[PDB]
Amino acid sequence: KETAAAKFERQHMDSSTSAASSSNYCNQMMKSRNLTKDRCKPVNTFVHESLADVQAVCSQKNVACKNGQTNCYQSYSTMSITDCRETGSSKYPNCAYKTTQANKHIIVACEGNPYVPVHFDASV
Ligand SMILES: O=c1[nH]c(=O)n(Cc2cn([C@@H]3O[C@@H](CO)[C@H](O)[C@H]3O)nn2)cc1F
Repeated sequence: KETAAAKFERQHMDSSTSAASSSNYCNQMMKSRNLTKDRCKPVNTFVHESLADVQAVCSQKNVACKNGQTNCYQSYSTMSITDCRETGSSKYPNCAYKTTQANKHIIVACEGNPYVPVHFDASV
């Protein structure tokens, strides 16, 4: 079975590309990471940094999570990311997404031993 840490990697890690993300990126990636299986997942962010760099965020700036929990951490440096946002004309099973590349600080929730990211909270 898939751990929460593995699910975070599946949903949010894309170290293989720098940012290059074509206009096609989200359409392809949302499908290939299985985020369009039961529905069109409305919003999702991929991080283009090393797993080590993202894991390191769990010992960086402690900040409040959007849900009010206290286990969120904001990266000290900006990171290359791609936001995927479902288009208005997207209809399941043919999920369509607008691909937006950016460089922003990420905020992730961390849990467990070892203490690793389990949720992507926000980018600022
Ligand atoms: O800028 C964002 N980018 C973004 O990807 N999200 C959603 C998200 C949360 N999660 C966490 O992991 C999922 C594992 O099931 C949960 O829905 C959530 O805790 N995954 N995607 C929210 C943002 F504001």
